[PDB]
Amino acid sequence: SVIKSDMKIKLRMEGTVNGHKFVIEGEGEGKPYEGTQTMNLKVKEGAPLPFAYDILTTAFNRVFTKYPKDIPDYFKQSFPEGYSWERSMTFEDGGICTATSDITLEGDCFFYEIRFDGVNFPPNGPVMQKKTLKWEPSTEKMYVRDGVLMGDVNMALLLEGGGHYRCDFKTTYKAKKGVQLPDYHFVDHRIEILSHDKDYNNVKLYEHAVARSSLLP
Amino acid sequence: SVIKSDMKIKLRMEGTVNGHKFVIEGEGEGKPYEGTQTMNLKVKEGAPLPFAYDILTTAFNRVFTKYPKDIPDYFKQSFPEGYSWERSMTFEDGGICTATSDITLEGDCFFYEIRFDGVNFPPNGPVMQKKTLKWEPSTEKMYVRDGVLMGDVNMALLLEGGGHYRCDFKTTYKAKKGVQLPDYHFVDHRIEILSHDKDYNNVKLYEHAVARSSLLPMT
Amino acid sequence: SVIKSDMKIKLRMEGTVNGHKFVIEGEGEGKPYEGTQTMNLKVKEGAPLPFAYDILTTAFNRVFTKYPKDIPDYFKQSFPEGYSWERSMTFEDGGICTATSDITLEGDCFFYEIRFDGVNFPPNGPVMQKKTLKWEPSTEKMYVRDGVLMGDVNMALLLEGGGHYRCDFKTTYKAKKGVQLPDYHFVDHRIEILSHDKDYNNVKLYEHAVARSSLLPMTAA
Amino acid sequence: SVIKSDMKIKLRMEGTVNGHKFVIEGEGEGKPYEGTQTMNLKVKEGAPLPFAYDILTTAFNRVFTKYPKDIPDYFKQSFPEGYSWERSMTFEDGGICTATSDITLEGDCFFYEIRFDGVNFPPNGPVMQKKTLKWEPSTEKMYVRDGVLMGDVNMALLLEGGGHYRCDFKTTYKAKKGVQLPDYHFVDHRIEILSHDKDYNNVKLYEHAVARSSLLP
Ligand SMILES: [Mg+2]
Repeated sequence: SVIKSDMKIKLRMEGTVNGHKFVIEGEGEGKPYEGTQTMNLKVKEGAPLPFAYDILTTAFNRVFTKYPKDIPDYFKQSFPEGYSWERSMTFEDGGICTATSDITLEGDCFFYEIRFDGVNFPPNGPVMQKKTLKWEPSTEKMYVRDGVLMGDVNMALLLEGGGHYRCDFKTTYKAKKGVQLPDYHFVDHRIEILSHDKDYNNVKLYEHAVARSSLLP
Repeated sequence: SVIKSDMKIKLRMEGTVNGHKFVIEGEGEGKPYEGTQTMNLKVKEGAPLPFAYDILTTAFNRVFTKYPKDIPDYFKQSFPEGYSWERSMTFEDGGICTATSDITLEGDCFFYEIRFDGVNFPPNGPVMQKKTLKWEPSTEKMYVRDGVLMGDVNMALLLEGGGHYRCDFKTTYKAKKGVQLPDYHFVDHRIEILSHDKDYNNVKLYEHAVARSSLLPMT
Repeated sequence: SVIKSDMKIKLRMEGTVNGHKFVIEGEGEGKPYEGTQTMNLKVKEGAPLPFAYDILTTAFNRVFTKYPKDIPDYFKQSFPEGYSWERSMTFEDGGICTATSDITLEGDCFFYEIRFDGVNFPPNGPVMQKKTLKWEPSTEKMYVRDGVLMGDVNMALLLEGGGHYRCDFKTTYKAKKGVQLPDYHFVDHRIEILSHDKDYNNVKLYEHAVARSSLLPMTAA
Repeated sequence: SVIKSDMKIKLRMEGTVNGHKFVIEGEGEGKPYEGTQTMNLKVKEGAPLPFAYDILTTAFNRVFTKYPKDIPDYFKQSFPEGYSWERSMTFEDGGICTATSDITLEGDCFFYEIRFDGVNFPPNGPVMQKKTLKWEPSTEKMYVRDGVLMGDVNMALLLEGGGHYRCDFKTTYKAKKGVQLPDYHFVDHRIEILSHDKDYNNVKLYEHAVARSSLLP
């Protein structure tokens, strides 16, 4: 395969949140077969970001997912050609984000071209007031729909004041060639900001993801 | 505990779907600490049901969930007084159900009084055309909200033609006495109709549920 | 037809809101061709109701709508056989209600058999804390879907401290015989509680409703 | 007033739908106090557009709304400084769009900078299969929320062969400076494509919009 034990990542995101423009670039590396990865992200335009950086992090590649032998791996099979994805993020207080990403591979390095746009966040809500601490770990439900792979996941941001703030993700993952389609299955995730500086101009970001069937008979 | 290794279940559900009235009664048993249970369900009014039986099954008790010792068990803690739950089920084609249940305990038997109402199902959709095969297994996200326990789950019905039909559950679980609240956690489920007669006047239904933290290591 | 200029109403609602059971019976009258009606409602069980009465009022009959002659009147055409409706009410804070009504006619009097169930209202929200003042007037968008009539309306409750609390209605209206179906149109409403007693055991309720096309002219050459 | 009886319009939209990039430029004119306007739109990049042009048209300025004297006009009051808006468009089959516009005034001419992104449209649905005929006329519900103006509208596209395809709009309108805020009210609209060429590289577009209270005593 062109997917090796260790692979590098480069990316650029451009976007808006509540009309505020920004650009972020990143570089990282990961272990596609272990489902782990780390990257460093740098704000290039739009500092200081006026919103919770956490809304961005899941937009910064299901290639980095440990897939068991008995579940077809839609993402790794898609290379060398690659894949794109499209996502809606519906927050419980009316905020809506769309995001798209085009994922290509050159040599040992993936490149992501990412667009992110967020609208209708309440001005005193947790996103515009930067009151989030982290996403909780999650379980994404993966199923085929109209020839492509869909993923839906109930996400939750733990808040400073205590309690959680909910967001529902719907993602369409689109391979650029024929791949073996998996049956309905699950991808468990844990994403974390490992470190960051004031105003999140520099962020180190980590994700662990593992695919599985039900644990139950 | 008043909750023993083996417990019985008695229930009654009254409801409507697409304006069609029905009553179902049930009796069963399970193992609260294993997270398993089986029951037999009988349609008493409204036979033959004109909609997919699968929309009802998850309304027919989180007491039947294996909880590890390091996650507080909101449900078992609530007894003998017990608890109620409230649920919305939002289907991707505009169909919406509400369901409520009040769960009490007398001796070795739980009793559920269930209400179920479904509206705005498309006439040619998989519910009214009875084109569902089963629910997929699931993972429900449990979290405290305004002093009680909430659960959200992305559910999917596998269809006869292949492909899936999606529904989003939001449930509030309300203990009738103060209990130790758990941190954010997960409940994995598998619900299965084991057997049924031609028009689902008789149904044997099984659920296995286990609570957990993330399977992924911390850091 | 069997729809007269003055007609009577009787009803019974049974329901729950956040698990609290109640029963309400009503009697009233209205003018089907004017789109106006008034009724008196009495709590029979569940008093004092622990939630905002306003969430129930739109459940307490589109026969009471003034329809111009050039828009087919789905509702009046459905009698004598009648019709039923099904509704979801999705509030912006996660509260959700379902409501169903079977509407029959005997002599000069309609009877409505109504079910109403509301779940997941936040305990400190405006519904459970009774902080609503009224519904704003509205415009419902009416369109045929799969052989029956659907109505979607963006509704808003005016709140005590100022500001609004939003709810989206989707209603399916189902005639019990074949009727002439209308093109896409609008129904304007204003529903108001005219009077009530302390705990809303006795409520007098009014609705005015008028159907129309767009007020804006069609494009021409 | 800097808002005159006749005013001009110039705009640029950049965006994506289903991952497909495009750029459209427009010029027009209208009558702010009468609530009418017409414009000509040209596809600059991304031709031929692979999706229903109708999804774009409501993104191409509530300044063009007839306002009665007894309802504060949030939009005309915002000039000369101007205003922005943010919108989510939630279609009944899972397609979701975000759009944002920044609206400025130079001389007799309004300038819009528009971004539009649409995701998760089903490949055989009416948007990707171009089965839409027009938007129906509508009534938008306008209300203050957290100090800015919100508009929610139930929209419907008339489809080929009959029937409708529904979309729910939520828009936040944000004046750059403080303006007198209006009570709950309504804006009626009718938007129409007057003419277009093969693949909609050139489109002439019209809207009429009038604000009002309820017609019922
Ligand atoms: Mg407000």
